[PDB]
Amino acid sequence: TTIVSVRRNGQVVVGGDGQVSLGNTVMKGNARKVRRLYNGKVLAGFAGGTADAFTLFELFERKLEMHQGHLLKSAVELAKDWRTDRALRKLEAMLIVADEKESLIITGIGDVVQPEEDQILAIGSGGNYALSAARALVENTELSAHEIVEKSLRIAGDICVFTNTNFTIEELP
Amino acid sequence: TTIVSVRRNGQVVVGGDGQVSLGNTVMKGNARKVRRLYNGKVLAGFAGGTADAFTLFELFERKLEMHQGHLLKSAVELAKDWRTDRALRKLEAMLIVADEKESLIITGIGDVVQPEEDQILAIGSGGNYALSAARALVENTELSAHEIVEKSLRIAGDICVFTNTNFTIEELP
Amino acid sequence: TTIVSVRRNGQVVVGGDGQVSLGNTVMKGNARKVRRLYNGKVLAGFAGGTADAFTLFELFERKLEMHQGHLLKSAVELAKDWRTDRALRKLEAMLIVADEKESLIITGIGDVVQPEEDQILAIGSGGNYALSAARALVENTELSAHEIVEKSLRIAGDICVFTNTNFTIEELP
Amino acid sequence: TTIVSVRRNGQVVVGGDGQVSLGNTVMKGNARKVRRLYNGKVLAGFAGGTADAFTLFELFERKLEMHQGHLLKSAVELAKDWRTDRALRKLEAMLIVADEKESLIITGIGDVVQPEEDQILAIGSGGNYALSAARALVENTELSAHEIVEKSLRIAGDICVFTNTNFTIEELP
Amino acid sequence: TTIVSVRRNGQVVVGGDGQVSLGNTVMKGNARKVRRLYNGKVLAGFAGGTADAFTLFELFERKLEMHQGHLLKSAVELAKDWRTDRALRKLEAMLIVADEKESLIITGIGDVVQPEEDQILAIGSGGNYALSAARALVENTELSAHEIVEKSLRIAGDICVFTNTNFTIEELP
Amino acid sequence: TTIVSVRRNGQVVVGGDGQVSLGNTVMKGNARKVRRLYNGKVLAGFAGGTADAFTLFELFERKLEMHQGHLLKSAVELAKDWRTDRALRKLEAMLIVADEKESLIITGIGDVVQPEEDQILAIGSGGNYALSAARALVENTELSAHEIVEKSLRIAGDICVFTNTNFTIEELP
Amino acid sequence: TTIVSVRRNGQVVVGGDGQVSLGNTVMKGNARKVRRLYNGKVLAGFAGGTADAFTLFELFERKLEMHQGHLLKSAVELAKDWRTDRALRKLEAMLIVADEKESLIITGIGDVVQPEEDQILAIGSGGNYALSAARALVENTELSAHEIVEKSLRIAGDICVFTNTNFTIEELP
Amino acid sequence: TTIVSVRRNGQVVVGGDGQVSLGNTVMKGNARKVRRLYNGKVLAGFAGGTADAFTLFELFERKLEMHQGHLLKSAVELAKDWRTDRALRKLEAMLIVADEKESLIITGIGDVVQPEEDQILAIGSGGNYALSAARALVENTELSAHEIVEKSLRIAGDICVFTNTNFTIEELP
Amino acid sequence: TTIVSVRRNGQVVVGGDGQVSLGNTVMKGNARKVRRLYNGKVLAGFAGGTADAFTLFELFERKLEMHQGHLLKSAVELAKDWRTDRALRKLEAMLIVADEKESLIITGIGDVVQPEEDQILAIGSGGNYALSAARALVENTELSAHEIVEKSLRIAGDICVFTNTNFTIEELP
Amino acid sequence: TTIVSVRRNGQVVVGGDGQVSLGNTVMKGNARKVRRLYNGKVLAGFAGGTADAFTLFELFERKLEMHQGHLLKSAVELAKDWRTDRALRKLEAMLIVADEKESLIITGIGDVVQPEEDQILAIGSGGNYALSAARALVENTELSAHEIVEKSLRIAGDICVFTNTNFTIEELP
Amino acid sequence: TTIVSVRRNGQVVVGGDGQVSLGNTVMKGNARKVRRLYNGKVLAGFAGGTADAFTLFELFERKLEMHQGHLLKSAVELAKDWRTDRALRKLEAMLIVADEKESLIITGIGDVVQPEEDQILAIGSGGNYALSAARALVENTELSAHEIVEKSLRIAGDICVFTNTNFTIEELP
Ligand code: NA
Ligand code: NA
Ligand code: NA
Ligand code: NA
Ligand code: NA
Ligand code: NA
Ligand code: NA
Ligand code: NA
Ligand code: NA
Ligand code: NA
Ligand code: NA
Repeated sequence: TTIVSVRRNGQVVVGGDGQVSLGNTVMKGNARKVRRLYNGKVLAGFAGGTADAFTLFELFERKLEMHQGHLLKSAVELAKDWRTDRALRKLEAMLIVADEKESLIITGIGDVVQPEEDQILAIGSGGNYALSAARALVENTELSAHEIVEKSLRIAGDICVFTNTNFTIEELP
Repeated sequence: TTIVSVRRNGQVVVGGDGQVSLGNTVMKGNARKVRRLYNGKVLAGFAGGTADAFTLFELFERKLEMHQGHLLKSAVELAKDWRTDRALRKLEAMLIVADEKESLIITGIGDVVQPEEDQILAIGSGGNYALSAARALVENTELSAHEIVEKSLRIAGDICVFTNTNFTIEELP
Repeated sequence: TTIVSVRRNGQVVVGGDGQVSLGNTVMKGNARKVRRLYNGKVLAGFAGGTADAFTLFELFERKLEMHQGHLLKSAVELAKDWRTDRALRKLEAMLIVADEKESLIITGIGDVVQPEEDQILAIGSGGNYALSAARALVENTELSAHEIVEKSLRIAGDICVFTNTNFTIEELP
Repeated sequence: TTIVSVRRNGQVVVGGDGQVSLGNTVMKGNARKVRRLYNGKVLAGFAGGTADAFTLFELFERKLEMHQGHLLKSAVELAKDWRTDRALRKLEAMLIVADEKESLIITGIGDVVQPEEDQILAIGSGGNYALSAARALVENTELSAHEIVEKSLRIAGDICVFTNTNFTIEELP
Repeated sequence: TTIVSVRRNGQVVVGGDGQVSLGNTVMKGNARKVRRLYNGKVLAGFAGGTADAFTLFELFERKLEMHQGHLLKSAVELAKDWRTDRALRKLEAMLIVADEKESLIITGIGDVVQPEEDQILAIGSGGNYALSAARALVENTELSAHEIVEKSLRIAGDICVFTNTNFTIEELP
Repeated sequence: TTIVSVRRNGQVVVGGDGQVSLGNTVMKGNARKVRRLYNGKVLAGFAGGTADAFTLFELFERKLEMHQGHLLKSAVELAKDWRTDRALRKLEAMLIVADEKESLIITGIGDVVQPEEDQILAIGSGGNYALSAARALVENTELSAHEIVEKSLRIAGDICVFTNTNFTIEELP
Repeated sequence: TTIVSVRRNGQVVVGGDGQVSLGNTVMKGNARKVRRLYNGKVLAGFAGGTADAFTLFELFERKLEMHQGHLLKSAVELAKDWRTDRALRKLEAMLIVADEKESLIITGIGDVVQPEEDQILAIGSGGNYALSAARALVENTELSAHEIVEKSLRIAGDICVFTNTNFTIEELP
Repeated sequence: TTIVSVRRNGQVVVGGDGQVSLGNTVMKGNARKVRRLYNGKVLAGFAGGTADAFTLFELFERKLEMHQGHLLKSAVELAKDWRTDRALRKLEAMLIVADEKESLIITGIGDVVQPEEDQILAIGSGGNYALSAARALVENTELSAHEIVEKSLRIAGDICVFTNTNFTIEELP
Repeated sequence: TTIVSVRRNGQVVVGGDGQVSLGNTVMKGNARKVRRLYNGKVLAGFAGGTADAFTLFELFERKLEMHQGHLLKSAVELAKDWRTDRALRKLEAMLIVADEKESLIITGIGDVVQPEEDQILAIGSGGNYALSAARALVENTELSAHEIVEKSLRIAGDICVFTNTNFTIEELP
Repeated sequence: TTIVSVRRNGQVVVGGDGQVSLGNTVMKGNARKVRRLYNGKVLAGFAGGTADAFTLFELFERKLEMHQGHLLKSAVELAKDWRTDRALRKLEAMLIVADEKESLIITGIGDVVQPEEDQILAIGSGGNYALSAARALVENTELSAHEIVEKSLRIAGDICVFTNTNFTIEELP
Repeated sequence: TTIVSVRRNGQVVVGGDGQVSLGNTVMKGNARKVRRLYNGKVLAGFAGGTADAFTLFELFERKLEMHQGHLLKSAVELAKDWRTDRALRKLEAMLIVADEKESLIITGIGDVVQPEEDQILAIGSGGNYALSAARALVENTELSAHEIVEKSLRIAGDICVFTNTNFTIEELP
């Protein structure tokens, strides 16, 4: 799987591939791994099971609601529940969330993580390939966030055997 | 084991082989791996032990009962429990469930998988062989869902040493 | 890797994908895994390294040359050498060879395998997926050997993470 | 694989299944693993590659020729060459040979082996299942050697996942 | 280690980082992993032991001398010896070689890999990060082969813990 | 990771690098591995998973609250729970804690370690490089605890591939 | 670690080294591994973690308190608990306890070991080296228990890489 | 083992510990691992067997003689022989050599290695501990090369269980 | 350890060696592994820890008391408690008990076991060596039970490295 | 397998059972594991593969022919070749040889073992049971070498699951 | 095995036990592991197989013969051959050699080890136990080299389960 997010010129984009694998074979090629949350104001991508994601996103939504849409505070609270609840600790998904203010990665083992000056984030087995391509593109071209995410996902999909080239890409605003 | 499901022209079929193996030998060759649940309105196939299957199908029916028969919602709820409950986590299996509206694969690893547009799902050691055959038949013939399931199970049985050719096939309506 | 061969109505076809993988990443996606040998009269496909393939195909041509172009005899002779020569024993690969008379799988483990009556052979990690599809197509359609090979390779490519969809297909005559 | 031989009432029979496996999948279901050698006077079954068998049987034929058809002496000489020649030691096949006088098993690691009062011999992963059935049949029924071999192969094929039910059976005289 | 090679508009460049690690520690940071061979007409880089690579570089030159300096033929011949020689099989490394005509990866597992149409090759633990960045830059900028190699090496170095940012870059002509 | 603590002339400092690695790649470079606990009266640093460490930091505060803020007693109590609790035994980490009176390493293997007379403690993959540099500086210079921690962390970072040079340094008072 | 005890002419001594190791490096070189318990009337040495030791010695004192200071009875009772309690079973250590009447080794594997007639006991990775030296000294010199313990610990320290030469030695009376 | 070399203010020093270990025990504590070669003009330290060292040093001496005392050229030739001769490849020692001009590390697998601006080199299991201490000392004190080597060896000996504190130190001039 | 029991001519004897081992070394050479229970009327030998034995024998005594000295009934009840109590299941000792009526082996995993016509029983790593010698002696000599046990223990001690020749032998009456 | 040899009062006997097992099943029960070599002047028995043993028996005869029939010298020479030859090192077996003068065990691990004063040797999985019984009988009865071998083999057969009770016993003269 | 050598007041002694073990059982208890070489002027003890010992001692004598009886030179020469010769590299053993001038340990890993100033050397599984005892006796008694060797071997034999108490001791002059 490869999920990558790029923020450039007032726009933030989260995009992911569509491959669901079991061992060395493909169970599904058109999975949608990026969704819109909080009435469309938050983009969320996930590497992991759909049931794990449903659980984590519903919980994140509850947090956003109680924290007046504050992404970082909601994310910190989510990570706290994630590592403290015995049921939630069983969830191994990895998440990327982004709103008009900031982008973050959240995982059960690593808590919350913010980007570097780059404003590029990536997760999944193919994450570092998309990251390498995105950094090259951000630093050497004037491409929009959307173009960079699409191009980076393609490059990662052509290298990682667990990432395909059927993408779901969401952009804000 | 091979369980395969195809939905075509208003009919959905779930079929499976009958081989139960211990190591490299056959303990039983006429196991029934597909059953009808929820007053006969839901087809369910499983790759795993019979006692494990009983536990999981009983719980799935309880979900169906409390979630107004909605398959996807019940499947996700079952997956969350399976993924997090200490007892259920010990159950190693894969399930395929289908009703008049849709078909799903339920796993114990936090995933619920929907089919590609061809509406074909398969699980078990020989699942990908039946899947390959079913996709070829759906995309290149006008055979019925039932006929495709029967032919795909046979092709899988002749290839996978853990799948035999004694089938149990259920159809809805 | 996936190599598949089908013989139908006087035509024999051998086709393969183009993916070369190292671990879980792609080193090359346009490898040509099928070549014509013996003055264009023999089709050969291989699952293994390119240098290994060169050595084995060169030896197979020498066998063809000294055994009056008889495919089965040359194949058995190649297999005996491959099975017993210290240098050749180090070569890990599977080969499919076909001429106007017959098709064979040659292995380095002392076996030469002839097809079932459907005249279909397949090797490689995704071989059984193409085999399943090819058998379904041969037994249920009137598609040409070429069309079956193309469709089977595609089905295998969409399932096996080590097989892609960039094909090389050779036909005889 | 299962090869079994039974001698009863002046008749000797050698029969084998037809499954060729690679890992947990079937490469071929109609292999003929029993052949007639020495102008029909010797029945020979083998568990192993066809190239290994071709090699071993050609060598055995040469021995029979020089030993005036004496099975035991030819077998002893074959086993000697088998464990002394570095090329032959690479051959892992297992053989059963029978003529009108005696039946024998020959392997590269175990040399020559003669039956017990039973006059039943079996080799292959399913060998002991056929042996168990054959002993039960010889000791408790008046069935002919041919009937016992056919029935025993079936019983072994239904238990061993590497043995199928497509048999080749040869009888003397 | 990260070695990356790019060929663009008549210029062929091979670059590598300079980190040598023992276990999870840095032993040296200024290693020269790219060398000029064959009277300065060939560029070669390596991932793996220095002694091992030097041994292979010498043998490759001998192959070039033997085969009229033809890169592909010499690479296949080196790959064959590497695959079978008792001592060379003990050598752990991957190589990239390039001349004015072509570029290749040589492995010790029977493979000689040509690049895709982008004409880029990369090897080493950080190889795929440099590969991702290089493909992004070749496909979306007009940067020179040299610039792309330096930028891709830097991107790989900021991701792979075994790749640093002290490069040796060689070009032809 | 490298965490090092030095106590010299009334000043107690705990510093750590900021690299978080996934496999052999850098996931983040600005992690905060040293935190102020117990109303800012305790400094704590960790080597291992972030979620794991956060869970242990919370439990340590509860021990401090329970045992009147006595560091050693609270550390021994945390070590005992860590050693026996089903869930805590799954937590992989090593901790350094320090207050105005003493400094300690807490492990999950039943050990609470006090420093030697030099009053230095270090943990993490690069811990012993920082320990070596710190002892050299404490024994041969008049540098402050803060300066020694920064210099030792830098020396560790230039040697350990999992330790970078972006530090978080905390001091008491 | 090396702990050794010798009883001679009305004196019993327990001594140990000070090395605490993690893998192949030293975390602490001045650990005190021998303490006085039960109002100073019992000597106790341990090979294991300090927190584990605290738990076990605290329990041993409770046993002493309820069993009228009888060492053997208290030791057996401690061993039964250590062997069967879920929490205690997680504690990996070896203990030596001695009073004015006798000396014992207590283990977590259901054993309490009394010394041979020479009244010498030793535990730890270097225990058998101190044991060898102590037996030689007791059987061939008139040295005091204290002198023998000191010399034996030194001999063990010079041989075992996990035992150092910084001793803690306690004597009774 | 720990061998470290420091060059400062016109002086070069090579020093080593004296521990020879077999598994986790010490076979010898006073080994001399630093010798003077080339009539005293070259200092040479080694981590490895004495017979390996005798072999390598005699060969190095021959080289120095033929190269008019040129250290780098002699070292390069030594490394070439080392990786090309089947007998020499069996030698696993690691060497450090230093004369009035330069210092170098030489190993059978890494060929020749020159220092960084530091002019500090170290080898052996304890090498990086001495290196860390030496770098701290060179950068923050005015200590002579001899004092730094003595102090660094001590620090490494107190951390590494395979390095002791019985040193042999040689200085030029 | 070796414990053996022989009953002959109205006498029953239980004898054991005295070696207590930890890994490949001896912790004690004069252990008494055979005791008299039930006021001398029952002989009991044990292979295992002394604390485990103390526990099991005290429990057995309680049983004998309530079952009016009936050995088999007491043994059956002991084995029942042993496999049903979570604390007792942790005890891995093996026992042999004998009174004037019968001899039995009792273990936590095998419950109760009675001898064959032999009236010889043995347990411990050296058990089968003593058993082999005892059977030879019972069947071919007129030696008393005591002589046979002494001789058999010696033979086992000379073969098994975990059994020594310092025996404790008890006889009834 | 169990092979045992006894020399008593001028008679030298070597006996063995006849079971050949494949995995945990009996393949044959009448194997001949003791043979007469060197013009019937030497008795030899083997534990291990039949082909392997036959190869070693032939080579041993060649050593006898080379060294004037001296058993010890020939055994040491066979042991040396067995220990170093590429092909012989692959042979898994243990041998017992005996002539009118002496008896020896030959291994492939550089050992040639002479018996103790009882003049008994035994090898194979059941070797030590036969050894125990044989020593008991030699030391406590006046039975002949032949009788002791038969009785010891039977005792071993009733204990070792890989040893049966169909013996081949050879004697000299 | 335990071999120990002590040199005191003009006498040098080498002594060893007699146990030869296979796994956890004794194959022989009276092996002679110490022999006199070079016209009785050299004492040699070995831990390893008897055939391996013969090969190595024969070669050592050839070295002695061509190097004018110089022990150290001959030992180093033997070690170089042992370390590099394909045949000798297969010999797993440790040797102790001693003459009227000095004592040495020779290994197959390129090392020749001289004793500490106490002139004591020991090899074998129980070597460090005899070493500990010998050092205690040499430093604290006036016992002769012979007496120390005898007492140290006994102490080692009572501790190491692979060393027995049947000694062979040789003295020079
Ligand atoms: Na992909
Ligand atoms: Na099947
Ligand atoms: Na694919
Ligand atoms: Na079957
Ligand atoms: Na890096
Ligand atoms: Na670093
Ligand atoms: Na030590
Ligand atoms: Na040390
Ligand atoms: Na013993
Ligand atoms: Na048996
Ligand atoms: Na012993």
